[PDB]
Amino acid sequence: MGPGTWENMAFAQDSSAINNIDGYLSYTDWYRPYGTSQDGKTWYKTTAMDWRPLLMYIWPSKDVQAQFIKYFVNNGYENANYGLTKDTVANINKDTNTTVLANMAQNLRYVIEQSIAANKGTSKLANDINSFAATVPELSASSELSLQSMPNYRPDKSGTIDSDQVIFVNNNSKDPRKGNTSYADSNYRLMNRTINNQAGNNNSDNSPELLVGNDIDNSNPVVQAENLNWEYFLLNYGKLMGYNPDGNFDGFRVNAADNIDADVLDQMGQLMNDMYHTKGNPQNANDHLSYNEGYHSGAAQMLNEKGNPQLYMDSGEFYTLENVLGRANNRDNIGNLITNSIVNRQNDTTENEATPNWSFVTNHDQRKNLINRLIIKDHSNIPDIMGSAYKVEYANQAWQEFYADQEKTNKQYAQYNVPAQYAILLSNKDTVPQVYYGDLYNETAQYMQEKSIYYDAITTLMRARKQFVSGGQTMTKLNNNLLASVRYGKGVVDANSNGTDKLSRTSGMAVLVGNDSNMAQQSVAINMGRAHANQQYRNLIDTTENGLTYDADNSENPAILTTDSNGILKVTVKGYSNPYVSGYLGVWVPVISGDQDVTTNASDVVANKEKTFESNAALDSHMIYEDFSLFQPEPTSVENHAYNVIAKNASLFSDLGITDFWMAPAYTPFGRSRYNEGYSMTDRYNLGTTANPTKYGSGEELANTIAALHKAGLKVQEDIVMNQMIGFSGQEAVTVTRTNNRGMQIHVNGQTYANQIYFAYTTGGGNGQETYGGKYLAELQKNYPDLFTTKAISTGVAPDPTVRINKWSAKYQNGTSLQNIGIGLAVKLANGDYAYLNSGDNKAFNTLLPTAIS
Ligand SMILES: OC[C@H]1O[C@H](O[C@H]2[C@H](O)[C@@H](O)[C@@H](O[C@H]3[C@H](O)[C@@H](O)[C@@H](O[C@H]4[C@H](O)[C@@H](O)[C@@H](O[C@H]5[C@H](O)[C@@H](O)[C@@H](O)O[C@@H]5CO)O[C@@H]4CO)O[C@@H]3CO)O[C@@H]2CO)[C@H](O)[C@@H](O)[C@@H]1O
Ligand SMILES: OC[C@H]1O[C@H](O[C@H]2[C@H](O)[C@@H](O)[C@@H](O)O[C@@H]2CO)[C@H](O)[C@@H](O)[C@@H]1O
Ligand SMILES: OC[C@H]1O[C@H](O[C@H]2[C@H](O)[C@@H](O)[C@@H](O)O[C@@H]2CO)[C@H](O)[C@@H](O)[C@@H]1O
Ligand SMILES: [Ca+2]
Repeated sequence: MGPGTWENMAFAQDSSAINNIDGYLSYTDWYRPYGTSQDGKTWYKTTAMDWRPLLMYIWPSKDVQAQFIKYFVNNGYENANYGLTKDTVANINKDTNTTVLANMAQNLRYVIEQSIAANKGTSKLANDINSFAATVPELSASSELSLQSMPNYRPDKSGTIDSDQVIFVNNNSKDPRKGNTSYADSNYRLMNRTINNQAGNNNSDNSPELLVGNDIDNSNPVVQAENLNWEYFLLNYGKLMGYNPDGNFDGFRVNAADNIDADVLDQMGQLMNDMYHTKGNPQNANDHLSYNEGYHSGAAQMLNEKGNPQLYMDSGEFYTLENVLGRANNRDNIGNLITNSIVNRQNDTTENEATPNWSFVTNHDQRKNLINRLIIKDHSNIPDIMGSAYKVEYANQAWQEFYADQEKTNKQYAQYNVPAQYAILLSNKDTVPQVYYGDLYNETAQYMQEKSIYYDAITTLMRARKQFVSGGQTMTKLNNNLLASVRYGKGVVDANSNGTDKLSRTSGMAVLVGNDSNMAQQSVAINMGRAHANQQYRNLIDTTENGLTYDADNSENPAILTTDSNGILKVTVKGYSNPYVSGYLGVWVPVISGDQDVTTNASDVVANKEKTFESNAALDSHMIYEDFSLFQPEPTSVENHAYNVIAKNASLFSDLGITDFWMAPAYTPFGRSRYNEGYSMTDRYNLGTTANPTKYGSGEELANTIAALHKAGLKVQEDIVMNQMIGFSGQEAVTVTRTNNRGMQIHVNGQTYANQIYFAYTTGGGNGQETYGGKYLAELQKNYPDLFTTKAISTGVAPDPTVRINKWSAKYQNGTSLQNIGIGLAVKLANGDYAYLNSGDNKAFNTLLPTAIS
């Protein structure tokens, strides 16, 4: 034919002229037409480089077409000679006559082609299309139906929106109005097999499958085998990488243990036991300490019934500390410190009975909640402030406000009684306490450059723990608002015991904590125990009008007090209000010369063939340290890499009694993630390189750091992250439904969507996944065949090592949190049929394209 408008057709019906996502078309994609024109008269053939946005030629509706014309004419594509002025476009809409809309749009292309020629390229055009798309709900985030759009929405301080989710469902339809995404089908996706609902018959926890990101299908047997591969890798990291051969993790902090199929917890425990013979051998289990993150108390029962392959996280203790000591006002009673925990500590004088647990005063999430609460307070007219309207500037402002508030007596945001919270945590029996990096150091400065105001107090408590803390515990109210927590010492079971150990006499501790700042002055009597009669005690910490003292400087008590013939210590006490104490804090330890370590070796405790972790004096001797913050800044040099700073300070951590070092998730971070912290990762096996370090450093430094920590006598755990990945660069056509965090369909302001093709980012994993994914499975099966014959609870089938995951995609994913791309990107014809390009391996339908590009 002669030249004309038919040259709007695609240059060819394949991926060389039409961009596509598994054969589907996107309105925001581009194609190569056969030719183009600036006037309707002369037509030039496209070269292979002359591509054009589909939105110049097709639209999801009349309405959107009218908006496209309106928008472009009002943003630099006005031309009176082609019937396109601000007026004339002024009142066109979906009810404008169809042939005048087509004609306006054809003339607009001529005007756009003049702009392209005038600007020698498509760059301005490309930005004008993106700006336009953002104004159209179905081509942008708002059609995804965020809960943030509800009227009078109150942002959540967590900084994630739980019920902003989509599930990936099966779709092998031949109906072109439904489409087909069968390559993302799964016979698994068993969702919410969490905690006690592992078998699908006990949802008393109601713990959600979905949190944030691309949620991984930990019910898929192939994925379960890949987690074993990943654990094995991390447990042998250094020698598998040819880096420091002693640079191998000893255990795991299990991220989101409440939000993944519980099979993987069983499986991790099984692996650890096969490799290291942990079950029934306290020495081995405790050398490979592992502990599960979670905020659901039902996990205690779950872990006990399983013989405790990991520690339970005692979140109730954390909330009790904050509600009793940490609020400004409406503090719960002091006695709640005794009872409101997974362990009652009123008179705890037995071993191997309590739920093996870890406890904390702060972690990175709790600091985050506080900073976000501040951000939300400071910027209250933005309902999507925790979503896409979040700005790092608001966090910086919040941190400036936080550090200032932390130093005050009358704190508006930061916690009260941080030292007293630690004094309780670090003396408690039947727990592995966890100290937070950000309570020892100003967490937004370069790594370990600035000590926190609480550094002196917490470190004093930490060193004293190693020296003195052991034996039975008794907590008792001295008055309605004041309590004494007493440890009786190594081999001293209870208040009536004489002591069975050479260190019995010179160990034990009394911690006095009150939470009423107006408490009247009074004398109090503390029962140190019958092993501690006529004994000198040092005033380790006492309260003053302005703060704390470590040498009894201007406190109510002297540097030494002495118990009577019954072992009673008499002490003066009162209410104070200063930056360190709102109420009272006092700590007493026996006088010694000089050095003492009450650590109970695991060889000397009762072993139980049915248990892995047991709560006894040997487990109690451990202390965990969380080495990171979410607000930890990017390093400014190799010397400031957290891994190098840590390696340099290895002996310090040992001196403080830390036995188990919790390292940040070390994985390659998604660059555009909010915090660059490692939970939002693109590669599970790349822990950074010299040229491209993570926030924390390179893999080579990590291995050296782990070896340095090992040389100082510590064990090291990795934050392992089975729940999600975030930052895939590969889009996939996936069939989805709008759900809450348990994958149940919901409405949002009366609207919803189900079984829709959505172009989710799902595919990736980096060269790490390509190289290391499933690499160790043949050897795991050779040495430990039981891993791949033990039938999982949730599925009824063993993990499957015959498939290697070299690349992640939707078929291994339960779904994703809303990706902020839009639910209407997928091109549909007038009749509702999905457009489809049959070409290559995309054979679901015959080629069906919009008539505009025929
Ligand atoms: O747009 C393409 C992109 O879409 C998807 O990712 C985006 C998410 O949909 C979106 O929500 C947003 O994600 C943010 C998140 O909103 C924000 O809160 C922050 O997430 C942090 C948590 O704040 C932080 O607490 C931590 O959470 C852990 C927690 O430590 C742990 O103790 C326990 O609670 O489990 C949590 C999960 O392991 O880490 C997360 C992760 O960093 O930051 C997120 C990322 O900035 O933005 C996403 C990216 O654009 C898809 O998933 C992605 O593949 C696509 O590329
Ligand atoms: O005008 C923008 C952009 O167009 C072309 O990009 C094509 C690319 O050639 C295709 O392989 C595929 O990725 O689709 C793209 C459509 O945006 C040009 O090649 C490129 O130089 C130019 O900037
Ligand atoms: O945010 C940029 C970049 O910061 C960090 O890289 C540092 C690097 O560690 C230093 O040695 C030095 O070269 O400066 C770089 C930044 O200017 C992070 O390691 C990296 O993840 C991050 O992308
Ligand atoms: Ca999950």
